[PDB]
Amino acid sequence: SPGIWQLDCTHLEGKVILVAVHVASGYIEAEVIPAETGQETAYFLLKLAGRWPVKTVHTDNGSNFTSTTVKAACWWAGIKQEDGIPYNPQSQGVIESMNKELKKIIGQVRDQAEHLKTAVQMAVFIHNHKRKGYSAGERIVDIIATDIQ
Amino acid sequence: SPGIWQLDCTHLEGKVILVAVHVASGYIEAEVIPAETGQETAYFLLKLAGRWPVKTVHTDNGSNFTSTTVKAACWWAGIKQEDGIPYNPQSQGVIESMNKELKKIIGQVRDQAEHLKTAVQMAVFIHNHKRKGYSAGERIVDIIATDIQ
Ligand SMILES: COc1ccc(CNC(=O)c2ccccc2CN(C)Cc2ccc3c(c2C(=O)O)OC[C@H](CCC(=O)O)O3)cc1
Ligand SMILES: COc1ccc(CNC(=O)c2ccccc2CN(C)Cc2ccc3c(c2C(=O)O)OC[C@H](CCC(=O)O)O3)cc1
Ligand SMILES: [Cl-]
Repeated sequence: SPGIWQLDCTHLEGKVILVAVHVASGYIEAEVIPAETGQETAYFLLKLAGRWPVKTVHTDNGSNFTSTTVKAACWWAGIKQEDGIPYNPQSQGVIESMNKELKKIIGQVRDQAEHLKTAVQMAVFIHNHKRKGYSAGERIVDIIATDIQ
Repeated sequence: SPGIWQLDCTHLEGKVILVAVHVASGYIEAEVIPAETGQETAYFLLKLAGRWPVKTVHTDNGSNFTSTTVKAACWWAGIKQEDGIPYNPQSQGVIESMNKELKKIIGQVRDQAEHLKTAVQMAVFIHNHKRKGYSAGERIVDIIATDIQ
């Protein structure tokens, strides 16, 4: 579970926000892309896996699971690519809630930047630093450090 | 110590590679940009600080130290913006060596992608996972986790 991430794609302002959630901590990375292609998704995962020890990614949809470019990225980065079937129905609700939370934060910062990508990164910052009391950022580091040790 | 980062800018293929190094661990994040403007640098720092607990950034040059956009991002993200004067002359050699290491890795992967940005992210991955025996990625997590506890 320290190495398990879940992809999530949401929409805003006619653009796509691609999110990777670290399941055990709720920590996230996100980017704005024009559309969710296999190439965009592959590049995003390459970035993520160079930054955190990504063992497994539950893809966000069947097209990214199928994509040979995505599978090639997962091969490259040593990632086990898996489906995102919510065998635990709670997975669904957690992601849905996270998307609503993220959109709320983006609205709260939206006027502090011209470009959506800027607001999304501000939203990533606020989400990861929010104490719920540890933050998601604190949680992911402790989880992973415990695993190293 | 756990919160201190150093910016570093290097060039390849007529493009700019912007790097942030976590001083204590040698862990890096990097991006390819067309040119190193205050705005690009500001956006890069906002991204970094949403992802790791960035307390202090030593800027890579005087233009980024001066830039009001960069100062505004550091204000936004709660980052202490500092100069990058190598009061310890070893700082300067470490960065030069890091740039040469990264360019070497980029050369080793260059034929595995059309776009330089892809090769740079592959280089980030290889650099952070390389056991020197712990990796830079292991070290940053352990350093920050020790600080949390
Ligand atoms: C990480 O994924 C992979 C990493 C490595 C491989 C194995 N190598 C090859 O198959 C290969 C080799 C040589 C030339 C072209 C290719 C095929 N390419 C398509 C690889 C590629 C993918 C995503 C990208 C790329 C590029 C690129 O060639 O640079 O460029 C930037 C965009 C940016 C996001 C966007 O613009 O959508 O993401 C496959 C996937
Ligand atoms: C992160 O730094 C800051 C974040 C926030 C502030 C306070 N808010 C404002 O001053 C503000 C408010 C409203 C409209 C425009 C602005 C002024 N902007 C210039 C802010 C901005 C900076 C860098 C960017 C931006 C944008 C943007 O407006 O979205 O957009 C993407 C590019 C991507 C990199 C590149 O393309 O160079 O980086 C300052 C710096
Ligand atoms: Cl954080």
